[PDB]
Amino acid sequence: SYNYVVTAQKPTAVNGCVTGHFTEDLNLLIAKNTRLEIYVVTLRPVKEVGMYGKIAVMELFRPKGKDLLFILTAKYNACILEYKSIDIITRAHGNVQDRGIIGIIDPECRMIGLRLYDGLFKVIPLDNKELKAFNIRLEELHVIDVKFLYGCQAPTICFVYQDPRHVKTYEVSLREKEFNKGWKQNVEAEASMVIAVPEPFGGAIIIGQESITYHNGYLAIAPPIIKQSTIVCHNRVDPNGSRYLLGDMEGRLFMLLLEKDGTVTLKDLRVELLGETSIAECLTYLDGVVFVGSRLGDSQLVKLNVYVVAMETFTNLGPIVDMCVVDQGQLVTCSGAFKEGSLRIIRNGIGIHEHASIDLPGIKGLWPLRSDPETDDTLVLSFVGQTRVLMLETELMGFVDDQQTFFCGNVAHQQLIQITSASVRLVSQEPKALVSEWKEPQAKNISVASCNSSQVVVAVGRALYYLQIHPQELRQISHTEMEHEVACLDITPLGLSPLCAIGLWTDISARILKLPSFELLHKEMLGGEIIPRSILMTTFESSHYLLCALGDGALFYFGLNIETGLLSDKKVTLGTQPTVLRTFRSSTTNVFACSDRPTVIYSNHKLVFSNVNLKEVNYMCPLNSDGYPSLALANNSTLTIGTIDEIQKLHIRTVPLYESPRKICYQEVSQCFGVLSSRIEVALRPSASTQALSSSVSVEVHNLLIIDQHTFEVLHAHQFLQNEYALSLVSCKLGKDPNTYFIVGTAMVYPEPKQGRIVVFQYGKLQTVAEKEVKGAVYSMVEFNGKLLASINSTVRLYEWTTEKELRTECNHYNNIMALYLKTKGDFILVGDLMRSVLLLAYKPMEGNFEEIARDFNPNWMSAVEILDDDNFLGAENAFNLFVCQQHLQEVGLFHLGEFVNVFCHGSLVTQGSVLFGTVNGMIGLVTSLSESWYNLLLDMQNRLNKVIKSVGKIEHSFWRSFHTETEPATGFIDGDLIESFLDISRPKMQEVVATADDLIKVVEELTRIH
Repeated sequence: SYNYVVTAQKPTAVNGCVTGHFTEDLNLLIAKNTRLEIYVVTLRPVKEVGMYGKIAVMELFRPKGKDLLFILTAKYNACILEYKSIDIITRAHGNVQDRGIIGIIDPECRMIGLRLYDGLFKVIPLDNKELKAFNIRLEELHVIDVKFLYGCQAPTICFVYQDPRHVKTYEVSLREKEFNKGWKQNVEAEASMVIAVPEPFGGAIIIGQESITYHNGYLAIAPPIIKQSTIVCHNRVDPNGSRYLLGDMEGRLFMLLLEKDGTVTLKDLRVELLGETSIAECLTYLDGVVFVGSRLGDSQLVKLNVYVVAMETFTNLGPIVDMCVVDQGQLVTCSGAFKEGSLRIIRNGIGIHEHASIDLPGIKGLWPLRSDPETDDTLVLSFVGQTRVLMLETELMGFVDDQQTFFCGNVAHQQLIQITSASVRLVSQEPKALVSEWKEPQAKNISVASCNSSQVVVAVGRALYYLQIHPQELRQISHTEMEHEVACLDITPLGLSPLCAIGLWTDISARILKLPSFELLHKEMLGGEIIPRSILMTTFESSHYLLCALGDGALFYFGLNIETGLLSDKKVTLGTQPTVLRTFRSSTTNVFACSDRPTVIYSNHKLVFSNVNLKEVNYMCPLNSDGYPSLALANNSTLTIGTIDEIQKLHIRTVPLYESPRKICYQEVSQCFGVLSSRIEVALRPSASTQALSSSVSVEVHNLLIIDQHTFEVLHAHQFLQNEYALSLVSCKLGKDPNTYFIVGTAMVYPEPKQGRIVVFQYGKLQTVAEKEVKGAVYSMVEFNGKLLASINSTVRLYEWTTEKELRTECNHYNNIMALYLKTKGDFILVGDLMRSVLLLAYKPMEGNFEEIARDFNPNWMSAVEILDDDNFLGAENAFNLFVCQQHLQEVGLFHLGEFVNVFCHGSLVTQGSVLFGTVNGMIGLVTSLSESWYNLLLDMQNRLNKVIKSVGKIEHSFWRSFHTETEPATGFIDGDLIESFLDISRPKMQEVVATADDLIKVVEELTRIH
């Protein structure tokens, strides 16, 4: 195995959210598996980090003498973190494994408690910088939930447990490393949630189905409101504990209100229906704003009024239950569940919604303009030795038309400016006339020009002049003579700039000069013999950069200090043609990189680059007209005006189904998708399967949806039989038959299945062409050399399709526990078992039977399988690991991925081969192959990167990537994510890794192009 794995889409499902004071600031922290996102509540993003672990626990807490952050991963890495140029420093770390997960922190910060295993409670006393823990044995072996109580002299836990449900308390003594007698209580049969109520109340609230109880050493309520659905999350609104939000498995939002000598006791409890949200994994009141963190659908900000109003939606692709690639190249996912169910159509790059196109060749520059003293109404265009003005063709008074314009626009004191190769022209507004004209003393040609609203700097060979724009006056402030010819200039004020950026011929430097002086603050030799073509100073977020494009397509960029002029730190290649850089706004600042590979540059806290979906753009400008409210773009022959999609790497389109999609397959001849779905009927709401144009027949109700490939309209829905679950889908032709079918495999499911069907359909409507009753669940189906291969419990069967439109068994394979997965290549079949890993079959065409070629004898609970090639078989299993196999299958590659894979398919949104995969967390990845020689180089690089990069938990990358079920170093796999991070680290760290730095940049740049 020489395989390489990389993230195409980071995980999007929310697994945890908390509020606190981590960075006076109110923070939202969010866990998305391997990512921790940190926001300031205004949500202003501040920092995202990747951990080398799956986040299991995430708790903020303030010891005596800002909140610190405790994290635990699913591999039991424990750390205490501090936010401190942003750093997350590790205050304490250690591994707390013993030879789901619940983590809780005492309110007086005396200790951390962990429920990792039945029958043990692990305590980390809070200086143990190594986070040494001890175990206490708990006699109650099945703990449902546990919390630390608030009003207590000794640290006291309160928990629900199940035995042949009860609430008990214990004191946790650090002297005795043991429990003490804590009040106790039998409680509701489905009590599943403990809430420690703060002072003045103290005590605990217990959430069941149908029941809510408070205890402090009766009181209970049983509101009919809450029995219809299970409450899955709760959140404290007031510090008092007087109000709590609660969320259900249907997205209903409740408030729970506590009615309050000289103490305060609980008088009563009330529950009130607030409204509907996405199905919440977590809830955090911000301030009446609530963050709804979702696993099964999109997350949200909602407003609570004096009842719920959604402010913002955040894309969650998870769970990705199935997907396919269709043309080019686009990914269509079965996404989410229940009322959140959807299709997502995922495409690389940024699109342009073109609103006007004009036949105009030779455009050599482009400027927007306001002729009326707030919207642009004019577009000025440049040509070789010429200028033309467009109204939104016209003529502007004051402007020349028989010289080339180098810059023009709106300037200080209600004026316009035009700079040409001959002079700088200042033009009044009311009316329009030449009010000032600057020329070089000997009337030599202006060669390069830059301009803001107040300042002008122009070059004349090696000479620079700094002008200021005054009421009816171009005032020459200063000048100088550069050492080489000036190549490019910028004076973007980061509205008066104390700085000039320049690029020179001959020495190929980028310089930062002071204004008015022209003192050098910084020189950078850029290397080579190609000149800088564009140069630009820019603010992204609240950070300042120099950007500098060469004539060959290379782009250098640097952090920049306004006060110092210092350039620090990176190269990237964007096209082969010279890049022209232009700023535009879309909310935020962005730079358009005009070339044969057009590109937006944006900001992470790190410059990102995303392909614009045009063939070529030579020049562009932003355009806020009344008619085109936008961008203007110019190639060799057209002037385009349009809108641009959101600035982001993946464009995602959502088709809501309002029920659960399960399988998808494309049918090219029909120009449609077939999609299996199920809805819960009690029908709860309208959903895709109840809203089709046509429908046919013949708790969970399953359907086959026919969905238009262009509009994504539900054209037809076929309902299955009562108690019939649809499990497998194929679109194919069979035998000599020229027709293309949707074929479905089912299971009749009664309170494993012993009955099922295979149904052949043809698509305005869906006719049933053939059925075949079978003696089990039809878990998997795949077309196989014009025959139908099917898995039915522990049987793998091959059917032929006869002249009389029936399926007829040809052969069977029996040596499985449960054949869940099937992939095919040529005459070879890859079988994934429920518990016995992977099996390689061969159809023997001359004998009409199967032959087992090889088997992997390691038990593996499979989630998905793929054939990488004739001799290499990929597996994903239930403990988040990938493996590759080659009469024994040898396990030659092993990798801890950290995600649960539901689907693999061959394809690309743009090494040998390309398999994308979809995940429970909505992460999308890619697996590809390498030569021994690329592997060896990149393994070595991985090892060097690991020695140089600081990991946030102080977790070892080798540990994190170790194959682990109920452990072994990763082998034959490159962590592509680690590799790509080489482009983000500092210049000296890059040099530290390298013992050229720029030669590895070219290697990693090539690797980023595969997705």
